[PDB]
Amino acid sequence: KTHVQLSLPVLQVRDVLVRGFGDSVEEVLSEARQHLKDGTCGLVEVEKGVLPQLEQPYVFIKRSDAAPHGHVMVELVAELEGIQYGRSGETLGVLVPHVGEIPVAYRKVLLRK
Repeated sequence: KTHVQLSLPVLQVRDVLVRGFGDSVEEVLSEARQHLKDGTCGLVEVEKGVLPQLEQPYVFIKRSDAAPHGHVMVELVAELEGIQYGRSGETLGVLVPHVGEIPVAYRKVLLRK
């Protein structure tokens, strides 16, 4: 399937134990896609002071369309030193590994895979 329905645990930035997916744009996009497939991916909602508490490169989920079965269609865009790899809509948040942190909410997304 080109798209997969996922329910992503929303994590508080200060709870996150593993603050990024790796060391290159290509690795973080690779690792994010693997964690999304394996159900081991969390979502941090971006506000003032969040991103500097996480590790670059960042992986964003961005709205790709204007929401089947409640699931917002999203795609992945990476960012390193202010350059983004991908073009898409509004940021829904930054992806991080999920290793058992208690979420505050769930974000239903349809991921272009």
